[PDB]
Amino acid sequence: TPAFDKPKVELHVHLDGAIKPETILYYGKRRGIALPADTPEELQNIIGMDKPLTLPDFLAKFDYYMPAIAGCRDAIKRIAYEFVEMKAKDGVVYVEVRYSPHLLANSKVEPIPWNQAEGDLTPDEVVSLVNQGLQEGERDFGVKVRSILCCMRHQPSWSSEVVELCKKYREQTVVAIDLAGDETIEGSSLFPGHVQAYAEAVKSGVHRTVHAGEVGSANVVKEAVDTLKTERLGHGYHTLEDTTLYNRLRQENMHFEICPWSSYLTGAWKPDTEHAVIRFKNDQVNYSLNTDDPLIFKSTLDTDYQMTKKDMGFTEEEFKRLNINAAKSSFLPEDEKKELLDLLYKAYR
Ligand SMILES: C[C@H](O)[C@@H](CCOc1ccc2ccccc2c1)n1cnc(C(N)=O)c1
Ligand SMILES: [Zn+2]
Repeated sequence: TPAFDKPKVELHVHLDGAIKPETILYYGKRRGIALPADTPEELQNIIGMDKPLTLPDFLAKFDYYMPAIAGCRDAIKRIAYEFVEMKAKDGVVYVEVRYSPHLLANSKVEPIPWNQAEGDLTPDEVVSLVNQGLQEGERDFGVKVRSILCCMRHQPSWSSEVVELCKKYREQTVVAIDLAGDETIEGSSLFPGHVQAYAEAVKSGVHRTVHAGEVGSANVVKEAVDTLKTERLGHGYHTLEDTTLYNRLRQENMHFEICPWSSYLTGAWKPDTEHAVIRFKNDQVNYSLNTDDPLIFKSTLDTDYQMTKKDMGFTEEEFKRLNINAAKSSFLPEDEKKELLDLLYKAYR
């Protein structure tokens, strides 16, 4: 089978989109959750998509399974730990993982998410656990792992606590900020809570990535770059609809976090169309290949790779190239990027 049986780097995957179904059951059946069903095959098949959906229809999934994990300490710990594992079975050697800690919390968080009750798990505490899990999972599985904390676009009130967590826990495991969920709310890239957050990030040396351009216009991408000063774009596919912006982003070596399979499944790409990634490759962009949410997309990294291999003509040399871009564009300190990259090169020859 495997499309590209070599070392990979991955930079765009959500923790809470990367949970074993079996451990969602464990925790609902534990805590008393109630769930679309009670067998893992079923379970995947319902939080699995295989069809674009409305945003409603898509967020309701997070509504079922998140309350099995959010608020539980052994759960936060365990999903982080199990994820590292998943990724080693993918052949990843370095991953950045992102998530929102407020969306695992059930205390000093307002509004409390997921219809949860309060409870004694705070946002800060969540990231302690997660990274505990990533670390020991690093130790045992052999993947080198960092984490990215996510502001949410509809909730600029969390954004500076997001920033501060990143500073508080930086270089183990947290290496950067993200901005996530729902691009389409008007002006949200320019919400003062987000833009003071990303400026604080610049001020404190934390790395920036932003969602922009999976579902929003090229205007949102230009917001990510010019106002929030991102160093990388999550997805970025709509930047193609504005060509000076595409021209300038290709020329400041801007990194795109591509997610092929994520984008058919979501509708972000219409499948009658040049997939963004083939153009991106034709133009020699800086990009990665990425999973986004394997639970939801019924995926693995090899899924992504199979797609671009079988239907987009890609090729092991690009595969090698793009993973080398991922390593160059990682949020590691340079002494360790270079260590990442020298591993990759050796492996690639
Ligand atoms: C960032 C977190 O790690 C988490 C957030 C889950 O809850 C949400 C909440 C609101 C949203 C509104 C629009 C789009 C996605 C949303 C995801 N998450 C997981 N995957 C995604 C995604 N694919 O967009 C976002
Ligand atoms: Zn994402």
